[PDB]
Amino acid sequence: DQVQKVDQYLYHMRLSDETLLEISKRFRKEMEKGLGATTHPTAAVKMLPTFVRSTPDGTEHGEFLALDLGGTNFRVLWVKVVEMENQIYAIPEDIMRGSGTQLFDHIAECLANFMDKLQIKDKKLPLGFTFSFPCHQTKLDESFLVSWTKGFKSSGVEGRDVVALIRKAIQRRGDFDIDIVAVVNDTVGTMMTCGYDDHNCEIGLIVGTGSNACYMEEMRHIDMVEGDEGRMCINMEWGAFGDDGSLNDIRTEFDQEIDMGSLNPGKQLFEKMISGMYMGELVRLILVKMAKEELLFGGKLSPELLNTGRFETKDISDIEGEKDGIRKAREVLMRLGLDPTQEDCVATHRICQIVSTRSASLCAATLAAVLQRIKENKGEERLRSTIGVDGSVYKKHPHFAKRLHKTVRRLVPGCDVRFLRSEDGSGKGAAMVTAVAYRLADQHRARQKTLEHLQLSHDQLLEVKRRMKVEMERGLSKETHASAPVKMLPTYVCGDFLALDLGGTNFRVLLVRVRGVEMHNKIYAIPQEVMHGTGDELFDHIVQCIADFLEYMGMSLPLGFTFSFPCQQNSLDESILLKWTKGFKASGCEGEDVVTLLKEAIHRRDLDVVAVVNDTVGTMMTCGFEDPHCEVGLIVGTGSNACYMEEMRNVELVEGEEGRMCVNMEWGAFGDNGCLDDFRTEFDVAVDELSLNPGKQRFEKMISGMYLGEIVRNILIDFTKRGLLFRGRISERLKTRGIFETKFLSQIESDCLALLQVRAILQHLGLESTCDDSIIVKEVCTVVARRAAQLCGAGMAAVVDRIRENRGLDALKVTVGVDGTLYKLHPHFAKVMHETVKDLAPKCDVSFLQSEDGSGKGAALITAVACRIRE
Amino acid sequence: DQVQKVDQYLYHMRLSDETLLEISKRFRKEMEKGLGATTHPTAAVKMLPTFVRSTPDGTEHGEFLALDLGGTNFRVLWVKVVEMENQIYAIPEDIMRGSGTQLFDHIAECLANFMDKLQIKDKKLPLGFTFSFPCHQTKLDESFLVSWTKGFKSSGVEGRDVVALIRKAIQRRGDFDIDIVAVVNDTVGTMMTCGYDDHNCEIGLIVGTGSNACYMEEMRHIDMVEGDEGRMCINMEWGAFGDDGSLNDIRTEFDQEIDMGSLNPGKQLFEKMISGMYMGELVRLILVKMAKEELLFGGKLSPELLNTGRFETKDISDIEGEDGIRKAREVLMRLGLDPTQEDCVATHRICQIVSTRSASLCAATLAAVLQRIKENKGELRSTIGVDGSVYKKHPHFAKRLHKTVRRLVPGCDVRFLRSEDGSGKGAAMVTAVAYRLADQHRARQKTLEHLQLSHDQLLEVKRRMKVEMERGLSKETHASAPVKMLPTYVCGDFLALDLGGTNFRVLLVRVVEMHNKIYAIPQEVMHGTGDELFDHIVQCIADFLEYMGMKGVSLPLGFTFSFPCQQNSLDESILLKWTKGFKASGCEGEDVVTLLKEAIHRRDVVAVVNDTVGTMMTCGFEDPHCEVGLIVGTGSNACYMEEMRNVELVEGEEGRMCVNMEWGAFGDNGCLDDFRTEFDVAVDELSLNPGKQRFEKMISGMYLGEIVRNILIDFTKRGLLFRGRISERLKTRGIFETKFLSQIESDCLALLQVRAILQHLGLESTCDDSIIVKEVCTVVARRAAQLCGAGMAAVVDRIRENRGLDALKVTVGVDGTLYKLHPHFAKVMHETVKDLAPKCDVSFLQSEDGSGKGAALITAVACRIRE
Ligand SMILES: O=P(O)(O)OC[C@H]1O[C@@H](O)[C@H](O)[C@@H](O)[C@@H]1O
Ligand SMILES: O=P(O)(O)OC[C@H]1O[C@@H](O)[C@H](O)[C@@H](O)[C@@H]1O
Ligand SMILES: O=P(O)(O)OC[C@H]1O[C@@H](O)[C@H](O)[C@@H](O)[C@@H]1O
Ligand SMILES: O=P(O)(O)OC[C@H]1O[C@@H](O)[C@H](O)[C@@H](O)[C@@H]1O
Ligand SMILES: OC[C@H]1O[C@H](O)[C@H](O)[C@@H](O)[C@@H]1O
Ligand SMILES: OC[C@H]1O[C@H](O)[C@H](O)[C@@H](O)[C@@H]1O
Ligand SMILES: OC[C@H]1O[C@H](O)[C@H](O)[C@@H](O)[C@@H]1O
Ligand SMILES: OC[C@H]1O[C@H](O)[C@H](O)[C@@H](O)[C@@H]1O
Repeated sequence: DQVQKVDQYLYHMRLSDETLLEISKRFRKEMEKGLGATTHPTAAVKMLPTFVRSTPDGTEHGEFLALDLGGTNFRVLWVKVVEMENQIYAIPEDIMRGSGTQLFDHIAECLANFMDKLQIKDKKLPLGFTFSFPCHQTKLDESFLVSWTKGFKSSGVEGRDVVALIRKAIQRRGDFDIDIVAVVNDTVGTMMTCGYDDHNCEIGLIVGTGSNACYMEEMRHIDMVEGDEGRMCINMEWGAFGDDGSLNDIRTEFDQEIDMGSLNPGKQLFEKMISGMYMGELVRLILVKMAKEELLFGGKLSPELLNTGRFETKDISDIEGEKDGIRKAREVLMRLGLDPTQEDCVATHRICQIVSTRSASLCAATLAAVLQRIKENKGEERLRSTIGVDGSVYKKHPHFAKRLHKTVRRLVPGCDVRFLRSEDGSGKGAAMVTAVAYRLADQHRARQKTLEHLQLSHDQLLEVKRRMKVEMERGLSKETHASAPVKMLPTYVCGDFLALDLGGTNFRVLLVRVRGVEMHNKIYAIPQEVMHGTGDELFDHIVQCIADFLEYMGMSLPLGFTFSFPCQQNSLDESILLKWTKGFKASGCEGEDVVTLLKEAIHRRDLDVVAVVNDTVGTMMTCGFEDPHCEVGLIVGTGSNACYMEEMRNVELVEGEEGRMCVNMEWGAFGDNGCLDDFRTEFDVAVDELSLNPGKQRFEKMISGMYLGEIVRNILIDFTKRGLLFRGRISERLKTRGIFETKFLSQIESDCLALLQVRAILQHLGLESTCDDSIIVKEVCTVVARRAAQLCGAGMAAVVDRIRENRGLDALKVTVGVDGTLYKLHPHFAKVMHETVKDLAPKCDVSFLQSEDGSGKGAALITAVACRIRE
Repeated sequence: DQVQKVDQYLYHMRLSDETLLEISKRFRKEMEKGLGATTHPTAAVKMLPTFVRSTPDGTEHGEFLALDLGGTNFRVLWVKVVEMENQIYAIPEDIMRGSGTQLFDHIAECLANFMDKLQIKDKKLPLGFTFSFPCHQTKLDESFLVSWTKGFKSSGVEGRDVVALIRKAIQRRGDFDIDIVAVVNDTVGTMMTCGYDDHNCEIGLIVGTGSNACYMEEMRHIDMVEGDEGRMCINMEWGAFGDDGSLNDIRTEFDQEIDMGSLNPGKQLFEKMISGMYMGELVRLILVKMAKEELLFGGKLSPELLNTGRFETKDISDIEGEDGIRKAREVLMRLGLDPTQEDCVATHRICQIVSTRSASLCAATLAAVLQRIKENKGELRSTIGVDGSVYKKHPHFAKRLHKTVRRLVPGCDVRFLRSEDGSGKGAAMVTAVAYRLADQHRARQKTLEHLQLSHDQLLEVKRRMKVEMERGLSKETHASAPVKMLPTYVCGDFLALDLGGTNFRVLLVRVVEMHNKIYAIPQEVMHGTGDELFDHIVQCIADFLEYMGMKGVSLPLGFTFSFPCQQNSLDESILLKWTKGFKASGCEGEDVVTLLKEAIHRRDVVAVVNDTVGTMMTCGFEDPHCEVGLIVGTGSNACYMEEMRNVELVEGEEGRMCVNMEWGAFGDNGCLDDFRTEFDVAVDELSLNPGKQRFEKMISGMYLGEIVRNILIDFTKRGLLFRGRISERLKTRGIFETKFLSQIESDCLALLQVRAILQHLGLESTCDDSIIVKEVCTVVARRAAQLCGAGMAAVVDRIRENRGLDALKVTVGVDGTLYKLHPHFAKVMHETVKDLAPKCDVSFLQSEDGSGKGAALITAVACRIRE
């Protein structure tokens, strides 16, 4: 009778499965639009990342404060991991629509109140803050309010970080303090409260003052967060669906008018059709219109019926739920100053049903789109999913839940789906999220506490420079030379040619035609066998290489031998190998004169071995050919070392106090006496002790390409076994030596790269790493290479200020010729070191010329000098 | 039958289609590795963008110089559109391998000389620079050398912009100058010289000193370039295929030894198996091994044979193409050998195997290129442009390739087109385009310069406002004045109305508690009659009281009426003119209180205030120093507290009165026409109120988008945007709403996002289109902000001078959707006020509650007067 004419009147608020399924297809399209990098800014449904990546583990423990803000009751809670305590606090409408300062002032006063009450005012606890509004966050411990919704409207919060505003409020008091703050939306918090009981909970649903839902989406579909691994909770903010007009064929004149009367007009239009803040008024407006048209109350209207907000959603609930539902309808209408007729009262009851059945069916529509998406993500033929729910409408309306459960299960019949009702509220799930924020905060702090040991301050680097300086004196003084770590070895450096370059990445033989300088070469591999074997086999091979090269070259010539190891030179052509370094370990060579060994090996098969030089010395000469001022050699490659022009007065191991001689410092051994043990870490010790030459080349082991990877690797390994990286499992391939080679350290730290890019390279090296594992590894490397650069820089600082003090000069212009694969591949080493020298040696103007022709050119030039000498 | 003894020994050098197919599957994977943003950094095949989006067009014309560098012959050319003239110049081996400076001086010299040859030295011509090496570029007119390859090794060039280096070379001369330089790989130039002849040319191949190919790829697959519209030529740099060891089961021990003796060890590993620089030496290394194992020449080995580079690629070519075996004898003999007729048979076969693997390796990677182009299109009729010594000169290389590849990709109609003019022709074509783009950009900039105002220009606008402010305040001049300086007569529970902004509101203000409801004003009413409008207004007022639960109760009402009104008192205001979009009949010239009262009769108006004035008061409720009101929304206007002795239209010289400036009409006497552009004129002349509100029309949110749109239309029809296509949607008034203008200019948006916003508006845009649109909006909103600042600067300095102060501290209350939505307007105006009015310390307070609050507060101070 009345029932069937209300249904014809409100025909367009009674929604078929056909239109419901259409609505959910549109919503789906809005989900994708919101998640896409390029369409997201134009998206009504914002699909906001939350950085909640999982439901609880069960490993969460701790004591927490919480706040629950945005629903019908503002609540301050205390949670232990579950023991909970809470108290509801009132927020006056004038504060709800006052200044942010006022708002957060209030929250902070309430919080203080509660801490006193529980007697914890002096504890500094972490805080799980449920903030039921759309927020921009790039991590758990921040959230920038995008927009207020519902009945909030404080000036100056929108665009600001609610964690900062609340801290600032607290610190305007001094009363108390808090630790880390994690911020979750209420949908997220509710998912987390429920997933605490059923870890399969993947959706969070709120039907209360407003309506919204989050869900767990695949990271590969979340364009706005770098990463493709696993899932992350997306707060959809679905209340703003249709804010672009997408549901105008669904919206009626009554929704339009609710909108015209709203605090946030134009906005949250889907919500305005569903949520409890709006439902009662929707029904007041349907009644008012019907009464103006003379279809109810015989065309009469009280002023209470016309007065906004007078018909409550509580009244919808009550009317639809009381056993005398007609009598309850009558009771409400009489509080509105009417005398309705049994007929009127059946119409009123029926509008309540129509209004609230649409609310349930709209949610069903969009929920059905989210379940379909989740079904496609899992790949599975029919799906299993748990939705966690809170809110006054779902909890208190007598039928909403049922209608929702039914409508959904019909719209998606290939779904198995359990609805869990939240009993404890969002604060619990918000404590679970802060469990993790805290953990992550703590692990980070632990990682940088370790990496702080590998960071040196200006003053530590002045001290490293000073120590280098007293070690330089020690090895130059003949009185102390035998006992010195830094040997400061006299080099005796004061046509067509052959050259050898032995001891870096490549062994080359070279033809160096001087007239300018024309250079040829061939690289010759030295097999692991020969390299591990006897002096005879090595030099046999060297000679075999020379012979091949002469044929290759279509050709007996004078020879400059670049031999990049510590040698005692008694003259330019007698060099005795003190010890092998780097990776060389051939027998019957140390303590022998390598020219003899070479000559012996040539006899077996002749040539004119005129000079033997270190790579530093060869590189200095290659570079000084371009530049009068080049007085120093530096190598930063496989090993590291430096030579420079010392004064003969200071070179006590060579008779003569006039003129100059180049000194090969062999600085890699700096620290072999203990003189750097306060700067050395447990990782430097591990690299040293597990090396071929333990207790030796300690400086170089902190600097050079052969060793950094191993500093890094030993660190990464330490972190993982402390649970701070790689989910705590030590890949048997991280147990593997030498994986972190100069190329894959210089790449990882390139700053033209983005993070997935860096992740690409780590992936590519055969270590399986998340974007989180990869920012760590990248920092561990940046740190190890920065220290290397700076130590090298402090060593060099020592060298330039020495040359300057040796000449009594007040300032020094000088060039340093440089080579080595680390120096020339690594994005920052070169600059960090040049910067370090600039800071630590102010009275020196050092220029670093990178060698483009290798040591073999400069070796050719000292041989050519030696030759002209002996003629 | 050495022929079969050779094949079993050189077995891993004879490639079955099974291993060519694998190679191509691998190469396709490396193609996708290099194109992908996350994997590009570590891709061995770099897949480098060239910024060539198209083969020639017939639209190319001009006189270009050209350089051709990195092949066997360095050339300088002159191209006119085709007439060509060229000269080859030697680059010595010590210069090729000397220093950057030295290499570039030499190129500068040879250029200078060529210009003397052709007598064309006075000229400043653009130049197409074919530079045959891997280069990073983000535009046609730059190229940063990634790495030397082949025989080059000049220091101080890797990492630098070869256009910058060549420029420093020429100015170190002074001898001459050049215009715009565009740089292309030689694959790209070779694709482009053939594309002039055949416009279906989509690949560019080079098999010569080195080997490399480029192709037209879909922009949607080029992650490394922002955009997905159309295509772009990608310089694959496939010579480096295998550099990460991805071909180490194909590569042999000879390929390894070639690499150990090369200038660039470990790089260009795929090239080293193919190209001419390497093929002769490859064959020599095979002869030298076989001889050593006593398999040829009875193991008797000459020094020539053992000497690097004595077996040339010309020797391979000659042998395969002349009696194969008498030519091999002759060559082997020249290398000091004494060959049997069997040795001569091996040698000739070795040559075949090595030159056939070369062609086959190319076919395999080229197969994959064609499959990819197939998929892109959706079906395959492609032309390949080719060049390089090995292809041009060697007898069977081309045919081996055409066969191997046409066999490898069966569903394909692939014309191979040999280039006879060389890269320079196609590089001049690309340069034609670079020049054009430079020119179009220069035209656009020149236009927008008209909307950019200097500090001095803005001081002049401030000054001119100052004089119109005086003009309007004075009784002797006020009837002439465009800036009207209207006296406002501003010195429990209330109603308010808020009319003339984006939303019409009725309010209940409880003295502060505020409620409101928006009511729509349909087009019927908007362009209807005064009677219908006020009837509507009164229907809404009546609705509101019911809604607010006080039906028919008579409250004192504050009417915010956002139009120029002569106020004879607070409760008597005569509408001078409609502005913005209002147009109801029989209203202008009438007392809006009377028209209100009348429509009430058909079913207590204490005060009528402008929105600037209500906003001044809404804001002053919380800040004593707020004595100015500003609106930048649909329109723009300001009001402020004047000294009664300055207000000549009101008798009295004591105290202060608010003056509603109605500054939107500044310029209606012609006083800004030197700052007004053709697009301002157009916006005015197609407005409802032509000739009126001219200042406002350069500032406010109803108009700014129409100025933008007009600039975009002018650019478009001038060929400078949207491919000169005037999208029909572009012709739709009002599309550039304030929310979109604000969004477009956000510093958060990547460019693909800006573009996405425009396609949402309904405008088809390339990323390059979006660059231009964002800038035009940026320039227009910046001028708007700045003009507003010049205006406010006048007003605040005025309040100071009026009180003989030397420093003023003052708040401005502000409202309007442009002011509050736009990312930079607020800031840019505040800055401008700061710069133009330095003796004043101006704070701007944003109204949170709308004009209605202020209007109700004025009313409450009215209701006080009369008690
Ligand atoms: O608006 P209502 O009915 O209070 O429902 C939503 C609220 O429900 C509460 O149970 C939760 O703790 C809140 O986080 C949530 O916002
Ligand atoms: O150890 P690396 O990386 O190969 O670099 C150092 C070597 O670099 C080469 O460039 C020099 O020619 C060698 O003399 C030197 O030993
Ligand atoms: O290296 P080659 O054999 O000269 O072949 C490739 C060259 O061929 C020429 O014809 C082109 O004009 C050059 O741009 C290109 O470098
Ligand atoms: O034209 P807009 O953008 O709506 O802004 C101006 C309007 O802003 C409203 O907020 C004010 O209350 C009105 O009085 C004013 O006219
Ligand atoms: O409180 C329930 C929902 O209300 C509104 O939709 C809010 O904007 C949203 O953040 C929240 O989840
Ligand atoms: O390769 C550079 C350096 O490596 C090692 O440290 C050698 O000991 C040293 O002599 C050499 O200069
Ligand atoms: O000249 C042919 C090719 O030679 C080398 O491979 C260059 O790296 C490449 O850029 C060029 O196209
Ligand atoms: O709304 C702001 C301004 O818009 C228009 O310029 C009106 O002329 C003016 O009265 C108003 O203050």
